[PDB]
Amino acid sequence: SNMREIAPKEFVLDMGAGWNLGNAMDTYNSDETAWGNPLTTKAMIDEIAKMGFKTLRLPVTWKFHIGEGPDYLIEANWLDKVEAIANFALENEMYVIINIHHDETWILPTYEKADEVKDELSKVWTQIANRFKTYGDYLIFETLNEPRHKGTPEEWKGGTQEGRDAVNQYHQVSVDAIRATGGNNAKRKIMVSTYAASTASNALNDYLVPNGDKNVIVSVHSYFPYQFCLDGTDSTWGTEADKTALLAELDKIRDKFIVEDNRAVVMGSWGSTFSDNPEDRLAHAEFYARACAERGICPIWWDNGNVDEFGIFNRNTLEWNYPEIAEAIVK
Amino acid sequence: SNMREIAPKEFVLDMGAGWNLGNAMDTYNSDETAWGNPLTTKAMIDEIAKMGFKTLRLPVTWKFHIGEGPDYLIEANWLDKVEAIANFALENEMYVIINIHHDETWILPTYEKADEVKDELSKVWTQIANRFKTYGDYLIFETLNEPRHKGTPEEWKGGTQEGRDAVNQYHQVSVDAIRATGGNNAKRKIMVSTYAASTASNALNDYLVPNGDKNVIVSVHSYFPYQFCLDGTDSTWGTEADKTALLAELDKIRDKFIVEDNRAVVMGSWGSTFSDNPEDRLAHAEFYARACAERGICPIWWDNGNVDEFGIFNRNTLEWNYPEIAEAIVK
Amino acid sequence: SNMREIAPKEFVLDMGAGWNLGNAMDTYNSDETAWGNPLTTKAMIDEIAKMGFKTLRLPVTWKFHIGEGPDYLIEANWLDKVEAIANFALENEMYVIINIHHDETWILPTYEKADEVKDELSKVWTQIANRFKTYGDYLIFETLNEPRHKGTPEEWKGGTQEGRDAVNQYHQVSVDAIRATGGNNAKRKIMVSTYAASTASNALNDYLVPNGDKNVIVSVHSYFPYQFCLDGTDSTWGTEADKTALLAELDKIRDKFIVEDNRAVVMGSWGSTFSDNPEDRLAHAEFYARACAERGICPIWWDNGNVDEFGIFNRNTLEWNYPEIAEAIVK
Ligand SMILES: OC[C@H]1O[C@@H](O[C@H]2[C@H](O)[C@@H](O)[C@H](O[C@H]3[C@H](O)[C@@H](O)[C@@H](O)O[C@@H]3CO)O[C@@H]2CO)[C@H](O)[C@@H](O)[C@@H]1O
Ligand SMILES: OC[C@H]1O[C@@H](O[C@H]2[C@H](O)[C@@H](O)[C@H](O[C@H]3[C@H](O)[C@@H](O)[C@@H](O)O[C@@H]3CO)O[C@@H]2CO)[C@H](O)[C@@H](O)[C@@H]1O
Ligand SMILES: OC[C@H]1O[C@@H](O[C@H]2[C@H](O)[C@@H](O)[C@H](O[C@H]3[C@H](O)[C@@H](O)[C@@H](O)O[C@@H]3CO)O[C@@H]2CO)[C@H](O)[C@@H](O)[C@@H]1O
Ligand SMILES: [Mg+2]
Ligand SMILES: [Mg+2]
Ligand SMILES: [Mg+2]
Repeated sequence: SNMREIAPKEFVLDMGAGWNLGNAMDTYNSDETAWGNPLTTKAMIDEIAKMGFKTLRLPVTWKFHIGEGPDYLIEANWLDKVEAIANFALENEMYVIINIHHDETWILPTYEKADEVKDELSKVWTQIANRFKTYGDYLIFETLNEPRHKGTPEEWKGGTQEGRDAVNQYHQVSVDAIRATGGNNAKRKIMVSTYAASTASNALNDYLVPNGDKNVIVSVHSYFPYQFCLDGTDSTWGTEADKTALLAELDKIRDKFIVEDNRAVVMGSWGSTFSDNPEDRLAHAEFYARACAERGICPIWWDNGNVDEFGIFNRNTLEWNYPEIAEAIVK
Repeated sequence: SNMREIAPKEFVLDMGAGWNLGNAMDTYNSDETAWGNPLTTKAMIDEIAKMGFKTLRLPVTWKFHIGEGPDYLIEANWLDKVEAIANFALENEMYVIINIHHDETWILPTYEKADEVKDELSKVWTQIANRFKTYGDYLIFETLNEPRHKGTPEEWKGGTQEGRDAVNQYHQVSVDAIRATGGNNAKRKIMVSTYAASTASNALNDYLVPNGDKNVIVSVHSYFPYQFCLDGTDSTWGTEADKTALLAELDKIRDKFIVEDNRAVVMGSWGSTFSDNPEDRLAHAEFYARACAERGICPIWWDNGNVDEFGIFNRNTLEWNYPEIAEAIVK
Repeated sequence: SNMREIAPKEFVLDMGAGWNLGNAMDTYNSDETAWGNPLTTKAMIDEIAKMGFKTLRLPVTWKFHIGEGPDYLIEANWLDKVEAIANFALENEMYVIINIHHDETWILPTYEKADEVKDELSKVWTQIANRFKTYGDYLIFETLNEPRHKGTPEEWKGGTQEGRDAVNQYHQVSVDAIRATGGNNAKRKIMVSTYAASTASNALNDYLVPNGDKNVIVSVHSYFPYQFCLDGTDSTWGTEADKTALLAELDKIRDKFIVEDNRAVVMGSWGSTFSDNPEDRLAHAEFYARACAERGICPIWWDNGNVDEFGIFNRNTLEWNYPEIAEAIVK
């Protein structure tokens, strides 16, 4: 229940390294087990903590448990599930990040939809914030995961000018709704993303922190380089050129947010999918996490529980599939 | 004239141990003999090489030999003197470091002065770099000795936030000016310092390598512990606590620059002033150099030519005043 | 249970020649018979003493009998087994060395693990030391067998710089824990190893005796030459080149520890695996032991109880499998 006097820069260093409980509560289905992961237990989270991860990101997709508007009431039972998992992490002395994840179907960033979306978001973030209001500063809110216009040609290229405008407004309404509930929520750290959590120059240039709020942290995701990390079109990593380009991606993030804007940055998702390339994945993970540490950025590995993809921890056995990667990330 | 394909960490190991030609071309007077040292000769430098030092640091104060703006022309004769001394060392197969030394009167790190300073520095480093363009990779440039705001309370405590920002900008302009002259200067190793070459946490945290340039080496100076080394308030050295603390100062340097940032480090100045304690000075020198060698740091002893202070070599007779200290440094 | 005034040099001469009770209490299994040796009896030890061995090395692996943190309690019954075997030897007028053996899984020499490891080691050595506090100076503690980072490329090549640093710290904590229990443990001889008990130049150079404690003896193991002794890739021994090189390995040990450092040295493990080469094994054993005796080094043969490997004594029948080797060692 305690709130410290701690600037975002120092707070993000104290966050250490993080791990995502991916494809669990973020699962796009009313049943959170539908994407192949079991109901999350304390024993799973205990292992994450023991490995040395200081932050748990707890992504949550709310769509299937929001009732009809005008109220848009969140099922109390669904909040109970989120709350229990959060406590598994807080008990382990970990930071916990709770977000709005695969909810883009009702978070459409167009001027036409803005008032409707703002209204629903406002009511939803009000209810999430109210439920977690008494918690201390180890609990962090992240307003929107990768807010964007699904299906459009600019979805993954920093959006349109209109897209970026509406996303800043959606963050505005979400931050205000959280702050307005008062208590610890007046001062709680809040992670605010760029459009789609993109690092493209256009997304960076139109980024706005709501109210210049001094307790807002920047959220970007950078699966760099995407050919290796996401597409599987490249399975090799480690040449000078690989290293130089990654450093240049992280320098662009530092120069803009940290140096020029005096903000802290959480890389709330990154990692590489498995492509029969364990040596390269390890080298990439070690290098990426070290480069983030050098720049004061908190790196949070994306784990979807599937060993053939992003899974480095076996949730069923509680053994690490790729403990080397884990050990490299938390160094 | 040759430039090898050689990473900084390996280059710094090859630098071995170094010795400073202090109070010579760095002398704050139009006459470089005014601080008690003679005009430097090849025979002096031969002895430095014969003793086993592999690196000569050739500090240079340029103030008395720079013309008025807007050109800020460096006297050609002064460049000739620097060049001759450099060749004394290169002929002995030693590395040689050329810098900008006691020039803080026109290198004021304030926002107010930044544009005037950047302009002059750019023009001055352009001229130094052009004169030495054809030299091979045994010749190293160090952009700024101990850049700082003289007189301020934070001068020797890592500066102000403003101080540190202006110093990073000054390094930026200097590195760019060197690189822009092309030739061997495209790939030559450059030593870039923290504010005042300080190892204080603040100076370490705000340090930026211009452009992430991969041929930049970190420069810090650590006269550790200062009470023994500089102030003469303590003349004893060798307890467990003395050793442990020195190891901890060097570990802080390694952990930040070498491990976390993947940079090489030249300790371009360190040593102890004479305080009627030859046994302690020797033990300190042996221990400090060994600890640097074990961490891959190049140690360069500060010698001001005065046997009652930092002088371990007699420049007049070409005999060593304290050969044991020299022999302990070179391993 | 008396403590003599006896310097390490004289103590090591009095230790004579030794034999290891290998693959017994050091066995990496909850059951100490799992590696093919029976429960050790006084009648076995009587034969070791009768043959002329003056020292018994009693290696002990503790892992399977240490309870959970934070106490890390050693099973009293396991200590009783160690104690009984020790007394078998003490009753025979022998020295006995008790160690920590195949316990590298919780003694990981990295900076990351150092605090966790130091804490456990401190508590474990405190309990071993307390159990044996009243014993006289015929009982010797050896802090760590072959401490190292298992699996790494430098495991058997003297470690990394980090490896060696962490091992010196582990020895520091272990020696301090023993000394702090007081009584006879203030003055008991303690054998302190290099990294992996290696004689590689890097392991030798970074070796530190905790506190310069004057009752610490050096522990190194040198299965020289390893091609003959360990790998079985060479089965011949006895040329002048074989002899000259072995003499040079032992001179390197003498020159560093005995002459330059004024320390005593126990070669706590050496020997040769059987390679269908009895005549050569004998010649090697005779020569190696004589060369150790001439240098004041105590040689202790490694015996794993398996006649096809290092076993020269039959523990089941109490007959010697290779009495010639034993006689050559103790001569
Ligand atoms: O296999 C089960 C299920 O997977 C669904 O795809 C998931 C991926 O498994 C998951 O890795 C990915 O995670 C992304 C995360 O949600 C984003 O925030 C961002 O960080 O990028 C991550 C990596 O792409 O999410 C997708 C869903 O978008 C399939 O869609 C589904 O068919 C399948 O059953
Ligand atoms: O006695 C000659 C002259 O000395 C000046 O002091 C010199 C010191 O002799 C010299 O040791 C010192 O060196 C410093 C070096 O320049 C710095 O880069 C850093 O490494 O610290 C060194 C040790 O302090 O420099 C000073 C000059 O600042 C006197 O100022 C002068 O009055 C006197 O005539
Ligand atoms: O007996 C079968 C059992 O043996 C295990 O290997 C043992 C060797 O038998 C033993 O000789 C060897 O001894 C080493 C000693 O422990 C070290 O301190 C050092 O002095 O080197 C000695 C020579 O190697 O230890 C090994 C274990 O590390 C097998 O591992 C096991 O699979 C098998 O069942
Ligand atoms: Mg590739
Ligand atoms: Mg002192
Ligand atoms: Mg042979």
